[PDB]
Amino acid sequence: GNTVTIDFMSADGIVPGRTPVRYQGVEVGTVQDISLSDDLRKIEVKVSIKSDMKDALREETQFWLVTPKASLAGVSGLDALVGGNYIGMMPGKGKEQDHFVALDTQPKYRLDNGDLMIHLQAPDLGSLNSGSLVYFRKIPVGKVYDYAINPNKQGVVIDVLIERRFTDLVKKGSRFWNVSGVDANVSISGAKVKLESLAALVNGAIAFDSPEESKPAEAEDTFGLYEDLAHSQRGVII
Amino acid sequence: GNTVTIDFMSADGIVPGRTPVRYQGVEVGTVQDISLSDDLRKIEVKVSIKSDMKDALREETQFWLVTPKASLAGVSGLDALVGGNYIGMMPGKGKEQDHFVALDTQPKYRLDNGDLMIHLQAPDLGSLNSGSLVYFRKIPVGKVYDYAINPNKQGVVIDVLIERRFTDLVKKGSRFWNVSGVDANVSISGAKVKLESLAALVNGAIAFDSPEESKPAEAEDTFGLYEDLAHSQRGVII
Repeated sequence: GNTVTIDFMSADGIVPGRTPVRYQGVEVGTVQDISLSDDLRKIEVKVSIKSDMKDALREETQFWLVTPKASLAGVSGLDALVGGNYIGMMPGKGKEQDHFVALDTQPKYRLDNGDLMIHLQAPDLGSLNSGSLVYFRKIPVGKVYDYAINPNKQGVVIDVLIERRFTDLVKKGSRFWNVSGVDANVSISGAKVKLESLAALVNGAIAFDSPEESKPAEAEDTFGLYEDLAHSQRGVII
Repeated sequence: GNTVTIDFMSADGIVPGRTPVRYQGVEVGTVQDISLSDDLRKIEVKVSIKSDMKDALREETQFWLVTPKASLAGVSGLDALVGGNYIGMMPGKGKEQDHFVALDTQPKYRLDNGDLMIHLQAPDLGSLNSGSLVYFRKIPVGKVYDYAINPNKQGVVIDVLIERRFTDLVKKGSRFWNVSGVDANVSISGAKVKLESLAALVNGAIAFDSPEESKPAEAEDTFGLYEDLAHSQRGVII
């Protein structure tokens, strides 16, 4: 039980009743008070944090609001059935500090749990949301972690998070393609409209290939994200 | 705890149990009583407001009822799962005052948080609702704030709210187009009906372009809203 003041832009979905401070999925703190400062829309949020985190609470502690995903229940308007909001934290060395400025978005993936953290560069985001799924042989082996525009305005950088035991699958010669939405074709002598993947329709997905003999890629190696399985076929440009 | 009387047109969704007064998303007041005056359908609503806002409570304080969005759950009839109503406020200089006349709609965006507030002029509103989303490279970088008919009856003025860190994206030569609903085409040698964006189907969306070398637009610069991506192609009129 302490008092920590965090300044936000917009106080949406922050209730003193149930708004936890989930450090790595662990309910550490609880929002106590929401007060306003009229200058430049400053919103002072008082937070009570437990004892062991208070010894870890230092100046380079980054706070950011976490909302639920862009889902089918969120776009339909069923606002009572989706879930609740929380705020997240990551402490650093810093200094002793009480007054914090909140962050605009989620920070970069820093921890090393054995997982693989590689970047994909696409000309646009596509149907991919944060939390869309990564497949190998139609088996979920990871997820999309974040997405951000690169400093040149041409591209979108999509960085994914392969699971720890599946790190051997990603190679230097792996190709990532996009499997999202439904495509229905009207073809001659029969028109095969076949519905294979149901989870890719609502949220989107990324599949990839693993070549036979290549070194395993690691440590933020970039990859091109093709828009289709037919665009990711190997071969010789002529 | 005070007493503030506000006169409304229709008392729909205003309960003494749970009807907050959300000033910038902060629960400041709570509706206490709803009484009626029979002349011209006057509805006297008594509101208890906290102490610090009472010192800020002055005559040019604009009250307006806020309802949830036009959503798929609101048109289906699931009235228990959508949410609740509230009223909003914005105080001004004015004078000391207790008796208020409510407003018909949301006031104009006044605060300067660093966000960009530009106007779009379309011949009709389209599938856009208040709260529909703004995309750049299929990344949500803003939202539609309000919509209003211009004084000539030809057009609809749609003013959007780009986020603070994405203000650099909007240029003077940016083009805004409308991506809303589903369009299915039957074409020769195959008919590619591809479903890309799921959030644009229910509520609607606006995407835009960023040209390479142009000055960044600012401060309520107008823009034309094209009805399609094919209508917003650059080129020379011949």
